[PDB]
Parts: sequence; structure tokens; C-alpha cells
Amino acid sequence: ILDELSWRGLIAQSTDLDTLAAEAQRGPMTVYAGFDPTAPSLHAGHLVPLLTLRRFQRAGHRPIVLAGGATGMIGDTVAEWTERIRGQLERFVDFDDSPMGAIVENNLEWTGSLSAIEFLRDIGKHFSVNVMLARDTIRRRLAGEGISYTEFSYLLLQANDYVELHRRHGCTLQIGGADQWGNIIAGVRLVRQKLGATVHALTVPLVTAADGTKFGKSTGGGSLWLDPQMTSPYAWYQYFVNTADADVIRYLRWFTFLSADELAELEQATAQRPQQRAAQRRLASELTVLVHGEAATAAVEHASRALFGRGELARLDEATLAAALRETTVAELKPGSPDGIVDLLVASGLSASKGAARRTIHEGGVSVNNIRVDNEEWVPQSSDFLHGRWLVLRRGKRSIAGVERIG
Amino acid sequence: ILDELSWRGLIAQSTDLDTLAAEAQRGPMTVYAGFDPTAPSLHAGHLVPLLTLRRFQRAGHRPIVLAGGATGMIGDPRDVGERSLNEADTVAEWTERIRGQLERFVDFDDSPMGAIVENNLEWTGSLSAIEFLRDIGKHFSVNVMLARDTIRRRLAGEGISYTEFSYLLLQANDYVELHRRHGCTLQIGGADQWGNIIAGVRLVRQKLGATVHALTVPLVTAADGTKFGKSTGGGSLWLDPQMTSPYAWYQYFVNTADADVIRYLRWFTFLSADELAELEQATAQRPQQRAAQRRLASELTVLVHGEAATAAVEHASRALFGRGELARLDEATLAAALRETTVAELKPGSPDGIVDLLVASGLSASKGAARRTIHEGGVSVNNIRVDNEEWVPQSSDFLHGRWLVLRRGKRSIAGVERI
Repeated sequence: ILDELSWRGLIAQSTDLDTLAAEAQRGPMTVYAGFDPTAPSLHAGHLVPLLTLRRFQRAGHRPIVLAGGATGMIGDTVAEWTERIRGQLERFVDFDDSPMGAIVENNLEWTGSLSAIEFLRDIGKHFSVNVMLARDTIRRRLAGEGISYTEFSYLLLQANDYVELHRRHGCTLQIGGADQWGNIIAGVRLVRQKLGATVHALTVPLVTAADGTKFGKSTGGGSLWLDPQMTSPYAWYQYFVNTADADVIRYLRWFTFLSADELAELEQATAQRPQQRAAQRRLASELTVLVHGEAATAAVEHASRALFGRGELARLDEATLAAALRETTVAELKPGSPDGIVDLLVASGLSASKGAARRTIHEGGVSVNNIRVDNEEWVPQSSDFLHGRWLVLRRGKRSIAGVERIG
Repeated sequence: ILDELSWRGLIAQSTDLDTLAAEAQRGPMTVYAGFDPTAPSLHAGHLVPLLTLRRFQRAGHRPIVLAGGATGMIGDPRDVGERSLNEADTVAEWTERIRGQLERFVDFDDSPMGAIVENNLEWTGSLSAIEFLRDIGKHFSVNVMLARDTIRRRLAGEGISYTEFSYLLLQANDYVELHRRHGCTLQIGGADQWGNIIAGVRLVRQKLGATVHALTVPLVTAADGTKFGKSTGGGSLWLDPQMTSPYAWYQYFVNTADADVIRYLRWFTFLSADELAELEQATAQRPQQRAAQRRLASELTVLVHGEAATAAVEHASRALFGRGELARLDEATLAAALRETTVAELKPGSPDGIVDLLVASGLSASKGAARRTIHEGGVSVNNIRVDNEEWVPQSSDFLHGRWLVLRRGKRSIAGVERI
């Protein structure tokens, strides 16, 4: 288990690895990871922690998801969050009535009834201002935009959480994002002091692409939401299928369960057959199946291939095609007005100039509905529209835009 | 009132005086001062803020003494084993003892100007970690708190616990809470306390939008540079009689240097500018007579221990050096009086003779040197010139059947206490 995470490169930081491995084989651990419940859904940023809990469960350990209700209430519906999220959480970890079964806790269970005086006396006395400050995270925030005394205290609440989870569920490892380290180790120390017991920390890296951009950002720079109504399965698939070649294997070994040999063979694919995207499409299906299931993934794949001349877009059902198209720019054609391939290309944002359109058309690079267009004056026939609503324009084999009929 | 304080020289630092003056005329302010002592008693160190509170009342305003109960309840690293059984009862004992003393300085009665003594546990006790961090903690910059130089200097080396770093927020909060509950509009303290008093002023504006005020009072230093309110060698002078006898209280103030006596009279008492002028001349002209110091001692012993105990302490210190009759003295006073000097304990069997007692009590170094000093000039036993050498103490000589007052010249005295 620590061997798995290690070959995959998933262990950013940790307490003693040998002492931890020792605890692992000893018997089924209870691992936990924290979550802010103010959010209406889990997004792409929760994937590594969540996936890493899944990894621990497979290896036979028990995962706990700790809802940070305390902070949500201080910070700047916590029963509601759970059931809003439970559909998603279940995709990663298993909730059964047995020993390794998953389990959502809420740190309000203890923090909610914690007085200011207990906090300051029984927790705060074990903490040195210097040590707390003595951190690049807080030191950056101190040098940067400043930190409030409340923001500075979170560490203590977070530490207490570990003590309280160890007491209540025999919990002995906390996992988190690489940036959450201080929070976690604080908890290990507190547990040592308040309880005499020895426990562990292990962080996983933040994912950031070779080009420097941060993982899980959408088109508008928002979040990639696990929730289908917020981020469509298509938007979800699309995202991972457009992973750079630089990153695709790393992402695969970090996010999926492919064996090192399977990853060897895909590594070759990216080397020898890069325009074919074997690695991207595999990554895309694995992460889309994970979150949105197989049936939903199947549609998206067909749609995705159809849209790029690799398929049959007549056989895609309106719901699917519509969703697919609404992720690209779409020119909404009405009575009048374009009604011509040249016009449509510029309107849909596929060609900049009407001049540019003409050019690419005469290079054979333009296709409507996967059929090529030679003629500069081409006009859309009535029977061309898919489901009476849609045209699919494409330049080369990579860039597509839509056209929506309107009344 | 601001003029009263102004000429007496009692404004160490303040927020704008004009604005504060404005509010004073507008009518009765509620002024507060806080105390969070070690022991369960005030000492000389508290006099100035407290007597200053008294001035506010005399000037028509309402004083509040805020017992800072929260800090002590947080301060002990002791654990529930041992914290619990006692915690809340000793806090309630600490407040009543202090409230008893407070009644000397400030008049409690139902009335608008009626003093209130509160304990900041009436809000902090039920304050939750979440409320704390949410409602109060958000208004503080860590950067700003680190800058504050009490903290800046104390944060060098091992530095400080999260708890010690937090007290500021709770201190500040007391101001907010007291403005909510009593429309409290000014806090006063010692000069050193400015830092966290303004912390409160500030927090009251942020949280509550109101502009409130701050006025500190001077820390008292002798003209010779020494700190006020410390024992000859050691520590505090307590307001509690069974920690510091009334005699010791009187004598502390009777020994105020000439250099300080008028200033202290000016800060600790209600004498007029003219009355002070009179005593100032008195001190310059007749320094030996100690008029100023005796007034100080008298004024401050009455304030704390009442007229009767002051009456006793004056009679005792007169009778003890011949000038008055020690048959009249309260045993309690006489005991204190002799316990300041060097007292020789006469157990049963040990020698009685006047010469033995002289050597026992430190008044003479030898059995002969004693025999010597007895002759023309004399030792006195209970203001009685002893002229025989083999003089033994009769049973009826012992004052309250316990004490002999031995005196060598007219200045050095010692006590004999039969066990």
C-alpha cells in the first residue's frame, strides 16, 4: 500500500515511512481526510485526496471523511451537504455496515460545544506562537496579504480534530493535500502530547501541469464540478482528454489504477503515436466512468469521436449532442442572415475573417457534419440539420464549432 | 473632572481630551477599570486607578471595577484532576474579598452613579470557541499583534504560547461587552496598560461602530527612582489587614520621603490645591515634624482600615516611644507594632531577668553591656525607667498578659512575648 503510493509518486511528505508501513501490515488502519462542506459539490481539487482514500480502502483499511463544519460556521446546512455529496463520495469509497466501511464524520460533534476557555486552556497551551509562525505557508501569508488571528487559529482546531478522531475511532493516519502539511503534523504532535499516542501523517501532491497552470480549472477558470448539472459529463471527459502529452502518464498513474506495465505500454503510445491520444482517451474514460458511470461515459465517447470525424454523429441523441455542442462556441442562426458556409464559419468563430474562411475552405480543411465542403458558396439544406437544430462545423481534425437553428 | 485630573497631574496618556470633555458635560459617563491580581487582595499598586475611579464618582459619574476572572481561569496549566473541584468557587471567593475592599473606595448603592463590580466570566464563561474565533478573532491582524512591542520583545527566544498571545483579544472584548451591557464609554488603567486598553477602544469601533475613550493614570515612582508600593526589601503592601497589618500600612506611608509626600498627597487624597500648598510649606519649613506624611498615613489608613484602626495605630506609635499610655492599646495593634521590630520569645523556664531579655531581644549585645546601659539613661520596661539590675518581670507587668515593651534610648525598641 505504501509501496503502491510510492511507485506512483503519490507520497509528497510523511511521518516515518517505515514506522507507518509497520502500522499498515499490523492491521486495518482508519485513515481520514478533511473537507470544507460550504461548497455545493466536490470538484477536481478533491480528486487526489478522495482517490487516495479509495486506494487505502482497497488495500484493506478504513477511510473517514471529516466534514469541517466548525470552520464552515466560523469561516467567512452541514447535514444537507452530506446528502448533496454522498452520491459523489460513494463513487470513491464504500459505505457498508462492517469493519472497513466508509464513514462521514462532522467535527462540529466536538468543536460545537467547545468553550473559548477550554480552547485557550487545554488546546492553546500546547502551542508556541513562534513554531506556528515558523512556517513558509504562514510566513508567505504574513509577507503577502496578511493573516487574521482567526485564520491563524484554524491550525489548533484542525489539530484537535485529529485527537478527537483518534479517541473516537482509533484513527491513526491522516491524509491531505501537500499544502495542508502543517495542519496535519500539528495534529500528530497534539495527539502525542494530549494522549501519549503515536500517529501518522501523509500528504499527496497538488496537481499542476507542466505549463504551470493549476489542475481542475475549467474554461472560465472556475471549478470542474463532479456534479453533472454543474459540469456536464462531456465537459468532464473533454477536460481530461485534452491533457497535455507532457502530463498524461503522470496523471494516469496518479488518478487511475492502471498497473506500471499498463502505464509502460501507454507511455510508448504517447512516444510513438502522439496524435492518436491513446493515453488521453484512457485517462478520460477512467475518470468519467469513476464519477459519472459507464452508460454516461459511453455516450460521451461516441459524441466525442463523432464530433471529430471519428464517428457517426447522426446516431447521437439530441441530449448528448446538445450538451457536447454547448461546451464549444455556437453560432445561433436565425431567419436571414448568414446561411452560407463562409458566413457560418466566421459567425461560429471558426474563421476570423471572411477571407480566412475562403482560404481554409479551398484547402479542403472545412467540413459540415463530417462531410467535406469544396464549394465556397455552399448553403445549408433543410435535411442537413441534426434533430432539426444542429450543424457541426470543423476545421482540420481538431477545431470544431456549432450552428443552432432558431425561430 | 478632566481639570481635576489635569492639575493633580493624573493623565499619563489619553484619547482626545476635547471629545472626552464633551461627553463628560453631556452627563454621567460609565467609566471602568480592570484588575486581575495574583493573590485575592489588592495592593498599593492599585491605589491610583482606584482612587481615580473614586474621583469620577465624586464628579458625578458611574465607576465599574471589572474583575478579570477569565485570565486566571485560563492561566493554570493544572488539569481536571485537580482544576475542577475548586475552580469556580475560588474565583467567586476572590471576587468578594476584592469587592469588600472596593467598598472603601467607591460607593455601592442603587442609584445611577452606583458602583458595579462585575466579573468578566459573566460573558467569557459561556463564550464558545466558535463565537470567539468568528465574532472577535476576525477583527485582529496577526501581523499587527506581533508588532505591539510588549509582545514584540516577549516573542524573542522560546517566545509565547497561543494562549498568552490571545489575552489581548479577550481584554479588548471586555470593553465591547461592557459598552453593550452598561453603555460604558471610558476605560482607565495604569500607564503600562495603555496598549491593550486602546485595543478595546479600537475593537469597540470595528464591532459596535461607537467611538469610546481611554485614559491612563501614572505609574508611581519615588523621586529616588525606586518603585512605589514595595516592602523595605521584598514585595507588596496588601489592603488586607491579616496580610499587611494596619500598622505596617500606616508606617509605610508615614515614611514617605519628603521629596514625594506632596505629590502622593495630591494623587492619593482629596485635599485642595491650597491645603496641599499649606503642607508643602510645612514640609519645607518643619521637615522634622512630618505633618505631610502623618496626614498621608492618616488619610490612607482611614480609607482602607477605617477611623478606629487608624486611631489605634497612631496611639500605639505614640505610646511605644513614651509619648502616651500603652495600657490603653488594642492587643491586635500592639502585636503588629512589636512584630515589625525584633521580638524575643520568652518560653517557660528560660531566664527572666531584665539583663537576659535585653540580650534576648537584641537591644544589648552583652550581659555586661546591658548592665551598663541600664544606669543613668536607662532601659525602660513598658515606659517605666528601670534602675535595678536584678529586676525581674512581675506577672502584672505583661501587657494583655503577653507583651513587654523594652526600649533603650528613645528610638530603639524590642518586644518580649511569653509562650
